[PDB]
Amino acid sequence: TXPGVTXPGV
Amino acid sequence: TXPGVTXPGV
DNA sequence: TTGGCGAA
DNA sequence: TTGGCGAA
Ligand code: NA
Ligand code: NA
Repeated sequence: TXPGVTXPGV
Repeated sequence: TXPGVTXPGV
């Protein structure tokens, strides 16, 4: 996720 | 780092 | 080398 | 499979 917590996605 | 941005370190 | 974050 | 986050 994120960042943070990529995306999702990407 | 962090998380985010572990530690460092660990 | 290790940390393992945080879903679609 | 991809994203590549962010130093000691
Ligand atoms: Na290294
Ligand atoms: Na998977």
